[PDB]
This record gives sequence, structure tokens and C-alpha cells, in this order.
Amino acid sequence: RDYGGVGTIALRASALLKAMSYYQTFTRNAVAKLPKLSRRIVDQAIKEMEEDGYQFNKKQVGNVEQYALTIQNVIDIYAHRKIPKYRDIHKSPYVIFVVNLSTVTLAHALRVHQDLLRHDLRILVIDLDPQASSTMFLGSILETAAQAMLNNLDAETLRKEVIRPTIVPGVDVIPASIDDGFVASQWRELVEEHLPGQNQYEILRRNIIDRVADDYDFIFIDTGPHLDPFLLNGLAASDLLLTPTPPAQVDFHSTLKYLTRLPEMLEQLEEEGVEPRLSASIGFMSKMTGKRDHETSHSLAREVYASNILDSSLPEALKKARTEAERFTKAVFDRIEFVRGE
Amino acid sequence: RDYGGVGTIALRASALLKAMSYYQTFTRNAVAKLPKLSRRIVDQAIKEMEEDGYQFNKKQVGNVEQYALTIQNVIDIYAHRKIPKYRDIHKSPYVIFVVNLSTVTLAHALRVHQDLLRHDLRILVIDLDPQASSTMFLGSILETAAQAMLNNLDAETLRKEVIRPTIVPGVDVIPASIDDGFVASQWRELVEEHLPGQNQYEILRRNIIDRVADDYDFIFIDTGPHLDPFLLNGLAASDLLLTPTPPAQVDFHSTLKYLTRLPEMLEQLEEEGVEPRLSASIGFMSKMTGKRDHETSHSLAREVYASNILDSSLPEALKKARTEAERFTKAVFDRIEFVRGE
Repeated sequence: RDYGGVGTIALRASALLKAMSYYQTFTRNAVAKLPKLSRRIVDQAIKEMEEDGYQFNKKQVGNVEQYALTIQNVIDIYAHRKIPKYRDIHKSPYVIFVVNLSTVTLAHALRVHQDLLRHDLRILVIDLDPQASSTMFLGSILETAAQAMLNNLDAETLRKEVIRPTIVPGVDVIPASIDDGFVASQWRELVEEHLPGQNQYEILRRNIIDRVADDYDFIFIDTGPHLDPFLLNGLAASDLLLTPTPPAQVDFHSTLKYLTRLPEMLEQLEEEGVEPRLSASIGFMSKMTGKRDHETSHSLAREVYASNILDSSLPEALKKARTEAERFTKAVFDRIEFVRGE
Repeated sequence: RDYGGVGTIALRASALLKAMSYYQTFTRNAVAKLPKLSRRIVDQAIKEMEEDGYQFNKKQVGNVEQYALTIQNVIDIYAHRKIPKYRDIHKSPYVIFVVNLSTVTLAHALRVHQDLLRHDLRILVIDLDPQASSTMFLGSILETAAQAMLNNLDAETLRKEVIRPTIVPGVDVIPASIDDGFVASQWRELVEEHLPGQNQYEILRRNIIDRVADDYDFIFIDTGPHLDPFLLNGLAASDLLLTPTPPAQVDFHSTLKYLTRLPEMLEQLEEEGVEPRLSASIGFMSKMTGKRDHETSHSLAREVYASNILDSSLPEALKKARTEAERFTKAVFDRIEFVRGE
């Protein structure tokens, strides 16, 4: 009956669908407390910089004029002080495959961090998760990552049309949709149509990542579990596996179950003729509390991840959480730099 | 590098994996307030019933003896009163495909409901969702639904080994795993191996559902989106589509996007030679609040679902929520009965 009655709901829906279609400033003294800077450097940087244009941001507090430099003002002072940016040390595109069994939150943190601003970090968060969890950070969108890969777009198109800005200017995001799930269920088939002779597991690196390579210092990748064409494409273009491990006694079991399954994944990429770039890995507990079991699955974490485990775990709601999260970011950031070398 | 360094984590994990492997009573007066009963019926039912065995539950409160009948005591009184059970009106297995873009909570509600106890409802919740969201309701398990389908098990095996009990005796659950996601990614392939000549989209109805048919009044099915072999098998064995619609202005868009995609799904089942049983549908808002937009996407709900929409939406934490949820259950239960007819 309603089998012929679901098409109705369908149509009603589709029809209805048609008709459907940030400010952190610092005080001088604050900027002075930042790395490689002091009240003498700042006061001199500002003086010199205004001596030939450039306008710093100022508050109207009290009655008088203030001085509330923005993340850009600070970055520009570091630039005037000729302090190399992250894009001056590393060749471009460090791709981080995030093992989510949030991501934009790390991107946002890394960006505005205290002792990281000197890096003028450029972060991209490509959302390949059907649920679009991340997508909820930046009207209605149109170009999902799954779609962009199939449309053989050009550098410019991804730039001024596909990539979307967020609440944090330095961090950009390529949105996902609930539609992409369907796209996956027919991935190979579509690749054979839209991307003749193309390797279904190298599209991500060729049609998006390599096309925006000279634009981002870091590029994160988000995907659900089960998914394969997306998961496979993700693993196939990333050089660092970032595995956040849950504290939950039960979630601890799952993540392990999941980990013990990567070899097979990485193998399929071998039979399809692709050669994973994966070359580093980071693991860590999430909000691990002062509870036996949760502190017990933590001790078991160091096991598997061995040396590859973090030395800090990502976490009363305010100064009690923020100070703890910041150190987590710094922790993740330093691992990359270390690993990036030897 | 760590591509050959992920296998290590893998092994450490796998290894570590190896070493890894309710009480509601009623007062007489309460039972009297129940449908088709009164203080005269109860007092007479109990007298008569004890006259020849049977022991009702009693509390030690005050100092004296009480009378706290259990869900079974009440059901047995309704049975003594020769009031037909749900399994006496309907032939067996009403399969409900739940559209989750919880389920056990409905099963639990329907079971212990006030005016539904007279039904002695037998509910099964087959978890085909890779995340095992539901699974978190009933040591470590072993037989997931995806696995049970592939093992061509027998009625008895599913009964005393695969089906797992929960905190509510009448409601049973067939667990899921994070492993099943992998199982899906290779579904057809495996069906060709383990189930020669079998139709990949009719396994659920043949290897589990039809094998436990004379044991459950209701059988719910849980699955994530993207998934196909599981989604397809679900739709292919269910006779009622239960679509709960989220209040969230954005989630409202998704559910519609999803709805407008069922025709295609139901079509694949046609090309594979299967004939969906889907014949009814129910839709409703979830916790819809007193907010414009959330009350606005509600008005738009009645549109699509048309007559098929509920007349009550599923929802200060206590008596303010419970009384509201109960009526929701009753609402869902009556729709089934209505629809079950004409």
C-alpha cells in the first residue's frame, strides 16, 4: 500500500525543497606577553608601522581611545618583525585524516592560539562525513566535497565558490551533505561516468587537495566509519592519521576494533594501484576524566599507540576547561612539527 | 612511513582486543485505575487467583505486608479476566522500519504503558545501525544482526543465543557492532559466498524476521543513512515506515532531503526482484518546542506527510515530560492499530 504511498510523501517533500532554495582583540600588554615579543617590541612595531600607514583597531571604552589589535594586527606585527610564517618553513599541504568514530574546533584553536599566531596558519577542513557534523559551522550551501571531486573543478572554482569561510577567517571548510551518502553508495559507477579512466581512490588528492595545495598549511579530513569510497579516498591522500581515543570504557573497545582494521583498508588502496601517503600517526584520549576505568583505558592507550600516543589528552566550564584545551592544541601542533621532521 | 607504522598500532590493538574477550510495581488502587478494571475486579481477580496458587509481589513498607503487583502480575490479572492479548488479534510480525537520520525507548514505553499492559506486547529491536546506538541497552556481545543474517541460523539459535534481553523483560534486542559497517562494504560479495543464489535484499526477512515470526508482536529496525545493503534489507522486510521528524530548522531540511530519496531506494528493490512490503507510514516532530521556526517546520510537516503525519509529537524534566511522552506512545500505538485495519 504505502509503498505507493511513500512516493507521495516523496513528491510533497521534493516540491517543498525547491521553494526552500567573531571578534577577539588583544591589549598591547597582551601582545607583549606573546612569543618573541615584548612591550618594547610592540610599542616600536606599532610606532614604526603607523609611521607609514596601517591602522590598528581601537576600543571606545572609558571615554578615551584604547588599542585592541586583532588576530591580523598581531600577525602583521609579527610580519613586520620579519618573523617567518608557517608557510615559509614547510612545503605546502600537510593532510590530516581525523579518525572520528569538533575537527573544526581544532582548526579554530590552532588558528587563534596564543603562541601560534606567529604562524599565520591556513587551515582547511574538508567535510567528507555524510552527516555533515562539521558542516554546521558555515542561506543554504550547494557544493559538497563529494560533488566537487566528481566535477573535476579548477583551482579558482574551489577557491571563490566551493570553499566556504567560517567564524574564524583563517579556517575554511568544504561542506558535506546528507546527499553525499547516496553519492557514495554509487561511487565507482559515477567515477566511471564522470571521471573516465580515473582511479576511484585518488580523486580526493587530485581534484581538490592538489588543486588548492598552494593555499593551506594544514588540511583536515572528516568521515564517518562504514563509508568506504570516502574513507578510502581520505586515507589515500593523507600523510598523518590523527586518532582521538574516547575515554568511555565501551568507546575504548570500538576505537581499538576500528584501529585493528586499517591494514585491510590500506591494502585495498594497494590493489587499486594507489599508494597511500600515510606516514605519521597521533593518538590521544578525549576528556579522559579522573575515573578508574576512563583512566584505565588511558593506560591501555599508551600500549597500542606506543610512542605514537600524545603526551596530553584533549579535555569548571570556563578557565578550568579553556586552559586545558589550549595546552592540548599546542600539544597537537608540536607533534606535527616533530613528526614533520624525523 | 607510518603507513608501515599503522600496522603496528593495528597489531597492538588486535592483541589487546583478544585479552578483552528494573522494578515497577503498582498498588491495587493503581491497577484498578487501569483500563477494563476496577477495585472490584482486581480484589476479585487476586482473591480468585490466590485461591489456587499464584503469588503476588508484596512490599515491606511501614511494618505490615503491602501488595505491589509487577507488570507480569497485572498482565496475569488481565489474562485471568480473559481479556485478549495483542497476539490474539493480529497475525504475527508487524515490522516497523524506523527512519533515524531512542528506538528501544519506544519499545520500552509501548511495553510498560498504562493502558497497553493488557496487550502483553512482545517487542523486538533489531539493530542494523553500524554505530550500535541502540545496542547500548543490553560482558561483551558476539552475534550482531548483520552476522546472524549471513550465518543462516535457525529459530532456536536466534532465540536462546542471538536475541538479547534488556532492562524491560518484554522488549528484546538483536545487537549491532562497529564491525558491521565493514560487513556492509562487502555485502554482495559475502552473500554470494555464504548465501549462494540468495537475494541480497531479502536476507533480513528470510534469515531472522521470518524465523522469529511467531514470537514478537512488533519488530523495529534501526539503521544509519548512507548504508545500503542494510537500509535496503530493512525497507524490503518492513510494512510500516516510521519517520520521526526533527524540530531543528536545519534537521528539517535533511529529513525532507532524505524522504525525497525513498522512491529510488524502493526501486532498486524492484530491479533485484524483491517486492517491498512497505504499506503504511507515520511521521511526527521530535520534542518540537514553542519556537517559531521549530513550530514553523511543524506546520510544514503536516504538508508532506499529509494525512500520514501524527496528531501528537514526541517531546519540567519529570511530570512535565513523562506525561507528554506517554501520550506520544499511546499515539503511535493507536496509529498502528488504525492503519493495521484500513
